[PDB]
Amino acid sequence: TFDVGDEYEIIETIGNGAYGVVSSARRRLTGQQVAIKKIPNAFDVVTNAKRTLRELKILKHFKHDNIIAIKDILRPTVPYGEFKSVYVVLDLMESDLHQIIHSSQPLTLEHVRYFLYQLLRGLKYMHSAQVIHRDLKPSNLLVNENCELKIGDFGMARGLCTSPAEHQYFMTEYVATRWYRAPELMLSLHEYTQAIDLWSVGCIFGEMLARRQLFPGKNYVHQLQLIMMVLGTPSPAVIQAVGAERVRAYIQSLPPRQPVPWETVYPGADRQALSLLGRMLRFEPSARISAAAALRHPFLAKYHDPDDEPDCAPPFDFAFDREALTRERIKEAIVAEIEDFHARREGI
Ligand SMILES: Cc1ncc(-c2nc(Nc3ccc(C(=O)NCCN4CCCCC4)cc3)ncc2F)n1C(C)C
Repeated sequence: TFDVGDEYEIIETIGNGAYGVVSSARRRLTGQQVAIKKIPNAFDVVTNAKRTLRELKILKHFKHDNIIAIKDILRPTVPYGEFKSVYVVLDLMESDLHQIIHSSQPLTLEHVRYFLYQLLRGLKYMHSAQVIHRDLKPSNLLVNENCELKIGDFGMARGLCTSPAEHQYFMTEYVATRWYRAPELMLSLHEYTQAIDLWSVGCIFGEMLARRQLFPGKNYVHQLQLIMMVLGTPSPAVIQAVGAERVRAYIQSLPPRQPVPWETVYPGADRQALSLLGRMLRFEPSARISAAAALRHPFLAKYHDPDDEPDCAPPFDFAFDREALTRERIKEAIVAEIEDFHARREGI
């Protein structure tokens, strides 16, 4: 509960989605503000329970100012068999970047520069841990009243190798969100690295520059059409790496098209901004700038400090996730993460 005689007081609901319900709250004894995420009926759906487990493990591993942090995870208050809803206490973030972009709030070039900086700073750290987010978009980038940006929602994250047991190994065109989905996922190019995230970053960057989505495709083919209208026809090497014959045949059926310069896509936009944008939005994963190299780009020189943009050591281990687990075994694993959270706090 959250009554006068409990640790937390609920203020108001700030988010309702597939993740559960996020509320603003205060620690009653101190007045300190936090977010509390309720994950209702957390063990009912296997897919959802697996997302919960991998987020708990990843967020416990990370300690970085541009990644959402777990402050507490509430222990069960009922017998083990009746425990059904998980409560996670996190940094309070009043808004997301989607809200900000698509509102009457100011979003000057300097806002874009500062938000992009923070996003990339978080990514350098996450990517050095061998974690790919795979669902970066403005609604997963949280922004607080101090103008601090933190990356959230690690339910779709994976490492540098995913298991053949799960459907997303083969059905890569369904990974995450259409408008931000990297060409390698759309086309099954069999090259799945941290570059996935840099594509999404490019889309987010463009979206901040114009305050409208860069590639808002209505379906699979239309999404590819919109991307090719700017990037041009993909190379013979990329076309040959397309997993599916129909997709490869469809791309070959279209007439040749050269790239449109980013200066034409975004008239009058900042030169250095467009320079960096062009380094992110490439068909070839290996052609894209890394998060680390992006932080060294002239566009971000204002905020860049190589003494204060850390990597993460040791790297994150996804071994736990490749295991074929039942509902009850996943529940046990989640309860163990809660126990371990508190056991580690007792031993510091
Ligand atoms: C998955 C997750 N786990 C923990 C958190 C988390 N979230 C917040 N704050 C939030 C959460 C949601 C909203 C919101 O829904 N705003 C309305 C507009 N929104 C526009 C984009 C489409 C969705 C609707 C605002 C602030 N603070 C701390 C946290 F740890 N999250 C977030 C990313 C939802």
